[PDB]
Amino acid sequence: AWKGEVLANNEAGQVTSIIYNPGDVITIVAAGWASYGPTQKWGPQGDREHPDQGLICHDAFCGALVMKIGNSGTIPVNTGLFRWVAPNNVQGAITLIYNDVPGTYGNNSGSFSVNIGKDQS
Ligand SMILES: *C(=O)c1ccc(O[C@@H]2O[C@H](CO)[C@H](O)[C@H](O)[C@H]2O)cc1
Ligand SMILES: [Ca+2]
Repeated sequence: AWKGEVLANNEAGQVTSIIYNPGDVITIVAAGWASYGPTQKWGPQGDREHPDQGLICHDAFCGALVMKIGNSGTIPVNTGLFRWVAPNNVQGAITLIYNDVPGTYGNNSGSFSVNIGKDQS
């Protein structure tokens, strides 16, 4: 399993040790407070009131936790995933990323502590 932090200001994303393979079932639990600029802090679900103006993931609110599996598109993680299975032809290292607009990560603060584990299958 993997346990670590994902800094909101980390545009490249946090690479984990989790290699998602075909047929894998995974569980992710994320917690913490982070910001995409404002003094206020939000959770892994981001800011439900903030409009999407170029986010790396259009399927989640700004300030939410997302991930990539291999060289796939951004996938919503939010508070986490319970016994989750990836789409077909999706595989590779899991990279956790703070959902924000490309090139704006500079003024982000906080982070998310995240737990990733593979489930029995
Ligand atoms: C509108 O209510 C509003 C717009 C922007 C904002 O902060 C910026 O949000 C950007 C993402 O949309 C980007 O992350 C900037 O760096 C932030 O300063 C708050 C509220
Ligand atoms: Ca920002």
